[PDB]
Amino acid sequence: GSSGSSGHVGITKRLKTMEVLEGESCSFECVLSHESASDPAMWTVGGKTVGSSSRFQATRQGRKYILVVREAAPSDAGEVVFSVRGLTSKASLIVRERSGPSSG
Repeated sequence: GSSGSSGHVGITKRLKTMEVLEGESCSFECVLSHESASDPAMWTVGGKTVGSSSRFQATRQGRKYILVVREAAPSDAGEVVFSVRGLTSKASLIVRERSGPSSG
């Protein structure tokens, strides 16, 4: 019949602000209108490339992505970005120095 598609794809769930305590683990969430399989996804936290790494394990679930961050530091805190097949997002990361008499 008729092959082809006009509908486009975009980010329906733009990143969000994530606040954590210096020395914690934060997992950002990002969903794309489509599975965006054609082209791979990238993860840039603070302003560097992490993608696949021991510390940063950017997992993938169907049409969703979960970037896990280990050993969260105050420096990294700044502005997160997520690019994919061209698209791009932005967010803010907060890291408050540890507190409390307790130890860990």
